[PDB]
Amino acid sequence: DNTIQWDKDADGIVTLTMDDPSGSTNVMNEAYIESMGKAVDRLVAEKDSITGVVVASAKKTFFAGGDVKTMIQARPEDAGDVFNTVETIKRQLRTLETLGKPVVAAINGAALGGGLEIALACHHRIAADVKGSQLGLPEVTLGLLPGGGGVTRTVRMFGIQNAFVSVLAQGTRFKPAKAKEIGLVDELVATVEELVPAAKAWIKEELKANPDGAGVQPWDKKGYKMPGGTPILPSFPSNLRKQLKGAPMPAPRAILAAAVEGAQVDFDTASRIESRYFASLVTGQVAKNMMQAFFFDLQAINAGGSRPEGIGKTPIKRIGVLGAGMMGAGIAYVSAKAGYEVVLKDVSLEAAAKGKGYSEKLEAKALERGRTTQERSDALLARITPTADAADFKGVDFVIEAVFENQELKHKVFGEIEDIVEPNAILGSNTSTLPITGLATGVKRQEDFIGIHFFSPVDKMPLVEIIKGEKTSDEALARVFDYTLAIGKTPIVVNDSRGFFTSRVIGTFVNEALAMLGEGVEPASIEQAGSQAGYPAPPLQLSDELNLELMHKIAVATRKGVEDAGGTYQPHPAEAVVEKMIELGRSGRLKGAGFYEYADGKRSGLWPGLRETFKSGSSQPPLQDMIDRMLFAEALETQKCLDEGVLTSTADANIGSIMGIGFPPWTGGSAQFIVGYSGPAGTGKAAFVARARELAAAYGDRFLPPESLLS
Ligand SMILES: NC(=O)c1ccc[n+]([C@@H]2O[C@H](COP(=O)([O-])OP(=O)(O)OC[C@H]3O[C@@H](n4cnc5c(N)ncnc54)[C@H](O)[C@@H]3O)[C@@H](O)[C@H]2O)c1
Repeated sequence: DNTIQWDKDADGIVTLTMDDPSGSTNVMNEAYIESMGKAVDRLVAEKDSITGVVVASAKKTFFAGGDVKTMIQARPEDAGDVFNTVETIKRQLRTLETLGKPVVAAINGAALGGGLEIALACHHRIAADVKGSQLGLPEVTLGLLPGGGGVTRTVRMFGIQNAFVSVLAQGTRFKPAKAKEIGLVDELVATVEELVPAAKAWIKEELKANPDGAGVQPWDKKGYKMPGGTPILPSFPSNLRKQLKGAPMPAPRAILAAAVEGAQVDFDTASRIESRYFASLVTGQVAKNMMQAFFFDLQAINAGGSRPEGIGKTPIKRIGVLGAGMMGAGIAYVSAKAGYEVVLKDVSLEAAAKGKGYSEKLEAKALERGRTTQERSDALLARITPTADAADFKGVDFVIEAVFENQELKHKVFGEIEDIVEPNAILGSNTSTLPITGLATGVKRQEDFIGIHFFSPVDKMPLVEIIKGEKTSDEALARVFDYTLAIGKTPIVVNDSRGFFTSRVIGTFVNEALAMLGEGVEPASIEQAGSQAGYPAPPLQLSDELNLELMHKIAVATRKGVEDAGGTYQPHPAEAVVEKMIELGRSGRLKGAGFYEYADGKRSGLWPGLRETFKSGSSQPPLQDMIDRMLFAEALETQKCLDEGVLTSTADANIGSIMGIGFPPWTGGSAQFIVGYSGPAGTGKAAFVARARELAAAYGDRFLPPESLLS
């Protein structure tokens, strides 16, 4: 069905209104391509009676972008048909661009991806200043690239350097004021009522001030020189050139390829180069992994996928944090970012006041960077009130414990506070591994007790792992689910079990690298395989952040938990490496020494005496084997959480692995890595199963795939 209504006044200015009936948002589906074709074909058939075009929308947004439902189904053999589709898109925008008549975009809200590309094919872009309006080309975050002329036009507008670093490489979303300054928007208006009138007025004015250049883009005139001069030069871009190697993620380098190759030719050939690289990424497996995680899975979580279905909102009044530390003091800051009053408690009043001081050091740094205002700085600190008296906790309807990880201590910390807080107060616990059901026995109201696991530093980490105990009510689960969306963080819901999900899966990752070291692998190759696999932090570097002595008793609870069941326990080969590192007095960053040497709180080089300790060099496995040993460990462990019921959806698994433990984004998550694996022996789950058995026959039975993956 049609998606664009045709409006023409007496002056001769046609108004194309993009009103897609099949949804609330205009999106580059097959229906739009049908409409824009017949709408651009009419502007050429009535060329003699039209003196200008206006492109508007009838939604709260302008245009949302490409049809991700169809792009994620694009098989590699569809590469040729995909090339023809985007060519048809750009041919319509190129004809509209060269009518010889002015064309103005009346941007009335969000204009993303395909939407900004439509507006870039215009000669003038008027945008409103409405709260929530965003503009940009964010398809790089999905492993794609601006294929509707976004790459070709932005390079012609700002040159290779500016267009790539600002808009294309990172897919930055802009507010209309920031979009006008960089050159993405030519004029601003107050409200949407005056968007269309200001467009026709600008057309009337341009038709007499620039009667020859009207409708002629700056890069179609005779003497055109691209800004920055026409053209592998990865030295001028910023220090974020780790994405330009294109090794795990091919999208950033492919964009730079289409840009640099498109600057040496004319506009029409530059466009076709853009189309060739677009069909290359779209039909790839990396783009499907990213389309799955950072579009489908994210929206499913922010739409309440894990949240219980029939619970309403319970507004929060006052919050209480039991224990101010690296997490407790950070918990107070993120909560005080919103209008939530925060009461902080610790052992002594100075220990509670010290926790607030750390929250003030972040605001002082933000003032030096001009992030917010001074009146907003004093108002934020006016919501944090540290104390050592429990009477201040009276009136708190949301408790977040963050004391020392001690079971009999947390039963005492709540025993002091459960009678003084509100009868409907949430008894939230922030524990790394202690079972929630074993912690709720210390409070009277077990139905309101719940686990709320943050990640340090709290101000930076966007994930909150909500752990549900056996007694936890679904209403308290929803009240925490809403609190997470209020602090700007993403929630996942986990059933109570030893290791939860985020610490259990990251354990198999750090235990795999420590295993190789005990087997006799060069410590440089372990960090190389980690970096090449796409982990933001190499595993030995991550093993010094998490304390080794903290990881010691993690291996003591598991051993005695299997022996209590009357069975023989099988130790992980990494356990011997930990005990060896503990014998040598190197326990991690906190102690000041670990796999890396540390000085003044910074990370120096790897420990020189490490190679002699583990006879490094005796084991030299293939680099892909090392890469796949760490990835398959997390993917198999994630699968066993879905079997045991620790997780209830792959979307939580995928988003949990990415935003929580640093799983490589190109995999799309630890669950997606099973259905999206690709090796020299195939793609998909069967190929994942075959590769798993290959690693198993060589290294150990821990790589054997569970039954749920077989048939
Ligand atoms: N530290 C992390 O990065 C991290 C990450 C994930 C989970 N966790 C877990 O969540 C919690 C986070 O604590 P942390 O590591 O940020 O803090 P920390 O261990 O550095 O300090 C804990 C604080 O609790 C205070 N405290 C002790 N007894 C108290 C009492 N009776 N009442 C009130 N306060 C008391 C201490 O004085 C101290 O300020 C711990 O349970 C931890 O195991 C920690």
